[PDB]
Amino acid sequence: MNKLVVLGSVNADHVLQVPSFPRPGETLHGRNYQVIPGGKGANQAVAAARMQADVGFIACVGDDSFGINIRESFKLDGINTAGVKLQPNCPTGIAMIQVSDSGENSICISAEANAKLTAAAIEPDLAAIRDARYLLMQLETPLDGILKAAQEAKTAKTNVILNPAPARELPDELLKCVDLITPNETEAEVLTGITVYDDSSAQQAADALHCKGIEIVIITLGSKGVWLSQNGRGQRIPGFVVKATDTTAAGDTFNGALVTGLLQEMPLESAIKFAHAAAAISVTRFGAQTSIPTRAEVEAFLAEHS
Amino acid sequence: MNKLVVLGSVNADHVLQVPSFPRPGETLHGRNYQVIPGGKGANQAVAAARMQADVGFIACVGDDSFGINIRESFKLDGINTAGVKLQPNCPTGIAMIQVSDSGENSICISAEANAKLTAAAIEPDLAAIRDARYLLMQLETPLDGILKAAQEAKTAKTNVILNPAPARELPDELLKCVDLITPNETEAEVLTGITVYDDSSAQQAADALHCKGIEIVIITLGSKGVWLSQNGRGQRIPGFVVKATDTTAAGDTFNGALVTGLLQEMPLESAIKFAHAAAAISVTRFGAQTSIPTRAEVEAFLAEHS
Ligand SMILES: Nc1ncnc2c1ncn2[C@@H]1O[C@H](COP(=O)(O)OP(=O)(O)O)[C@@H](O)[C@H]1O
Ligand SMILES: Nc1ncnc2c1ncn2[C@@H]1O[C@H](COP(=O)(O)OP(=O)(O)O)[C@@H](O)[C@H]1O
Ligand SMILES: Nc1ncnc2c1ncn2[C@@H]1O[C@H](COP(=O)(O)OP(=O)(O)O)[C@@H](O)[C@H]1O
Ligand SMILES: OC[C@H]1O[C@H](O)[C@H](O)[C@@H]1O
Ligand SMILES: [Cs+]
Ligand SMILES: [Cs+]
Repeated sequence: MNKLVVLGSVNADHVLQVPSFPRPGETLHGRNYQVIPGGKGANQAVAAARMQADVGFIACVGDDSFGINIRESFKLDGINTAGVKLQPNCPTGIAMIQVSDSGENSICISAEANAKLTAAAIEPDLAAIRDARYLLMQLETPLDGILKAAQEAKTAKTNVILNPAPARELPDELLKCVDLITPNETEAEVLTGITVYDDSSAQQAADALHCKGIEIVIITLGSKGVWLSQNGRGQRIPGFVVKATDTTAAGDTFNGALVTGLLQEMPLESAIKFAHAAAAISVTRFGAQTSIPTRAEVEAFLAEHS
Repeated sequence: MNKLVVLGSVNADHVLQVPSFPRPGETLHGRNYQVIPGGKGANQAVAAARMQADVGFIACVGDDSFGINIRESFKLDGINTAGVKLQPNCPTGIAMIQVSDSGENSICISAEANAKLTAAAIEPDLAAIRDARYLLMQLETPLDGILKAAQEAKTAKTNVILNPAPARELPDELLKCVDLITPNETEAEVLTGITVYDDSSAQQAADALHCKGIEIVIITLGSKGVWLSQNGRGQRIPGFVVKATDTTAAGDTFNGALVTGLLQEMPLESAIKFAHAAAAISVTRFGAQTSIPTRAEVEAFLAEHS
């Protein structure tokens, strides 16, 4: 029984660099086309697995070549893929990601196989959720699946970490089941209404989540580190200073590394700093999973930062 | 030896249906992810083939499963794929395509294997070009290769029809060997500077190209049909009005049909009218080659319309 169970999405990132932002009409010449394994659930389970967590993964992929292959690849990564279903006659979820040389990114996502991860779909996964010490989830799969998983986890005294990404609002009923939540600045706002300008707001944002029943709130702040509140007692834990070139799986990495630290009986504060280190590395590399570091790369990183 | 030689591109079309077109800093949600036989070169060769032209295709495909597979498919449409090269360790040209409800599309292409259709690369194809009476090309393959073809055509009584798509500027050495050019409105603008907004501007653009050596100009105007000019004598030839499902390959289908009609001794005006019918049927259907009509379909449509 995996001590960590990650539930979440799988995309194929079709990345293309384009000179201008895409507009309808004339065929625009792109370049450096790649298909990168992505998806917030996949990226986080890959994060944890690469941080050597005892991790199983609940997800829905397609029966295209990509879905068939990425499942095998997860195995190679050390992820228990028992909970990874292949959806008949569905492509795998895809992100059509056009990186514009003029900075501004064009993103077109289609759920595809991901829309299939329903509360009923995860039924055989429930037991793995009960036996886990931690359940990690995001929001790139249907809500009923996410909610069903958290509920199962509360009664089993499994700890529930929710990375509320991508940004979307959530019912009290799910928040109440979440032991630890890790929104970024955008997502805390969406979830609370409270926009996070500084410590005061971050703490109000946090307290709003504490009142939704979430003991621990971690608001990731981009380069500003993290705002950690545990039972009202808040504090900013800063991250590392790196030349950021792509932050695509940054948040995915942080959550994977964070939960792996806690499973190693790290104090929360230390687990967090550890996760900072992993995510920092990732923000320095291109693409989703292509940027997610190993435990070795992290220890190496931490050593080099003294 | 084929009477018509089409030289141009092959792409896998990665196609998403979108509610609308994406705003710069925002995540579009798409659907019906599909990978579709495409590329202007293939589209027009497929179009001429289906119009029962005697057509050989000069193109480059990759050695991925897609390129191997599509080249075979070309045979099934009666295309002589002798000149269709398989390029090792290169994926096939791709297009990332979003099609909205309106039938509008944004297309981003990645050349990939198409970048291998060089002048040197088409050396074995020069005989087919000389022995043809018609050479039809577009612009998704290297310019040096397009140029070379146009030149070998003129030495051996071979009419050149250039379809200057996607929009880019062309050297005069190319244009003066073009017997008949078929820009859309964006391309006409890019080629002459003269935006085409009406009858007069349509003629300004056209005579610009006549002073580039091109005897016959055809400016396509979407649903407004085309503008036809034979040495300073322009006129608008209306297309047929259809509801647009997807307009990906309307112009490709038009070019394919047009050249075939001409080839089969339809007077210039009849060939255009013929081509209009093919293209109008095509904009009613989804995806690139998936939408290209049969000859019987076009006759039927022509018998209906009339
Ligand atoms: N706007 C987006 N840009 C890039 N990837 C996205 C986006 N939205 C969802 N994804 C999916 O989730 C993963 C990236 O995480 P994300 O949180 O979007 O990064 P960011 O820090 O830019 O918000 C990718 O693998 C991709 O498949
Ligand atoms: N520019 C950066 N420099 C260093 N670390 C970063 C940077 N951006 C993100 N991080 C790290 O990535 C983690 C993810 O947080 P955040 O960037 O808010 O998520 P997301 O990028 O998904 O919005 C942060 O807690 C931090 O550890
Ligand atoms: N909405 C439409 N209805 C009918 N025919 C069309 C339509 N759009 C394009 N065509 C046909 O395709 C040819 C060129 O169209 P094009 O300029 O490429 O339009 P678009 O770029 O919007 O597809 C014309 O011959 C015309 O017959
Ligand atoms: O003309 C439409 C075609 O142009 C682009 O090259 C795409 O592949 C698409 O299929
Ligand atoms: Cs990254
Ligand atoms: Cs079409």
